[PDB]
Amino acid sequence: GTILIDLSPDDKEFQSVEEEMQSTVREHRDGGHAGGIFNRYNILKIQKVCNKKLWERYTHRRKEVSEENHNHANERMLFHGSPFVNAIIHKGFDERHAYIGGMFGAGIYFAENSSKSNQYVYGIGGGTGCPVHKDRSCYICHRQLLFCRVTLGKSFLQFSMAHSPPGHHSVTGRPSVNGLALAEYVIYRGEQAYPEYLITYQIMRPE
Ligand SMILES: Nc1cccc2c1CC=NC2=O
Ligand SMILES: [Zn+2]
Repeated sequence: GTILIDLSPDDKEFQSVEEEMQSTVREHRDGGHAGGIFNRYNILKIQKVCNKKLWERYTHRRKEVSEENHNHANERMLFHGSPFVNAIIHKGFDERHAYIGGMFGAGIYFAENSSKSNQYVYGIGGGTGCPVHKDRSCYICHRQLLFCRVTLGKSFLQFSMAHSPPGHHSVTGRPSVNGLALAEYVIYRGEQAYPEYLITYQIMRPE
């Protein structure tokens, strides 16, 4: 049931999605080991992901969360990187997209920094890098991220599939050492995210 609509680079929506991609690149403590060395991306395509069943699954859970949290879904747009982008856009998020070994337990992880999600496109820790050249810093091969609508509801704040902490709908990983890092977020039900944009890109070699 999924269809992908290409956005024009002239479309304000393409432009606002690209700006969130580009403006949330940071340097990483691994010096580029997992995700490569880059300060910016070459955006090749941005597609809107349209699936009625999946959307209605999302908005149903969103209303449940909202009614449990004084009519506040606490909805964010966040990045997700994974080698299973194609399963996600067609069948939705579920337990098979959980990061079992993540620092907040087995849940589905999202990032405010696009460059954080970029580290997971080829696997945990970047895996063995691109399938073609086995390079985690490949500047040639096309990568994909999701920019997703995520319902956080009442989020458990951690300074730093399973269930959410009692009385909470998600976990927030607040950075407490690296002053430049943005937050990461974990949900424990696939229905609390909808994969709204598929972004196809390359990382760009710094000059
Ligand atoms: N662990 C973590 C933190 C933030 C974002 C992501 C992840 C994992 C996979 N994909 C992600 O996009
Ligand atoms: Zn490659």
